[PDB]
Amino acid sequence: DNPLGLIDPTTISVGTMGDAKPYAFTTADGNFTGFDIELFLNVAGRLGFKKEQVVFTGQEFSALMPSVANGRFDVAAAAIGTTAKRKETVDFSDGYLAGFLSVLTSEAGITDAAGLKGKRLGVVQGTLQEIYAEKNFAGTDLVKFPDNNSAVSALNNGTVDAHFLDFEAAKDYSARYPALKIAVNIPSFDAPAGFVIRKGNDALRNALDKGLKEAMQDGTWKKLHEKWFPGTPMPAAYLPK
Ligand SMILES: NC(=O)CC[C@H](NC[C@@]1(O)OC[C@@H](O)[C@@H](O)[C@@H]1O)C(=O)O
Repeated sequence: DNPLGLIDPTTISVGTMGDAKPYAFTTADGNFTGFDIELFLNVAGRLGFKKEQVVFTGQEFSALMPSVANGRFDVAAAAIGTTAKRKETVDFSDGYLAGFLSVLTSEAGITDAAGLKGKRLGVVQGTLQEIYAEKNFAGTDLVKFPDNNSAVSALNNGTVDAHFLDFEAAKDYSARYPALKIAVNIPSFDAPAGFVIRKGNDALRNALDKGLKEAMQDGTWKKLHEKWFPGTPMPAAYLPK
């Protein structure tokens, strides 16, 4: 009666974020939107779940995987990079996005990674950016923030020199706050975004993988990517055939 092993067989409960625009964010009415959200919804329709049967709940990034592991949500979707470390806690669907980690700075700020020595760099707790910075930015003071909004506020108030976040979100903040610019782009192609599910929920993982493959094959993935990330390169792996 519950082949997908959901908390409630009538609905899919998804954990996401309100401040990861354009991957996942809320409209002014509060409804979730963004690339990951519209992609998940299109995948869910293929699983037999209409938009009205999918509930989105925003949390701080660090709460998402533990919330899935503890059975608070059926899935998490928020540009969650697939890593061996994370696979110890949750299971992942096939990948659906591979891009860059970006250092966002002010108008007269840092111009390269070496320029980060002796600087204050914002990072969101639990992100791949925090891991990358601790491994490759020795000598940079890392300032932990619960979300991007608080970190960008600190950057704008001059209390951090830069913020480390996902490329598309850095690009969006650079448009909202025109003085801000992307100083450094770090590849993160080895940690493609995947939907996160409870370890062992093979039925749901298999179903999301099938829907993702179908969405990529019929050009839905491409359409959503062109809508939400205009100008960003799309790899053949996620495009038709
Ligand atoms: N919502 C967030 O804050 C996510 C931050 C960060 N995302 C990295 C990533 O998955 O973002 C989408 C793609 O660019 C991936 O290559 C990348 O590893 C992470 O997973 O930790």
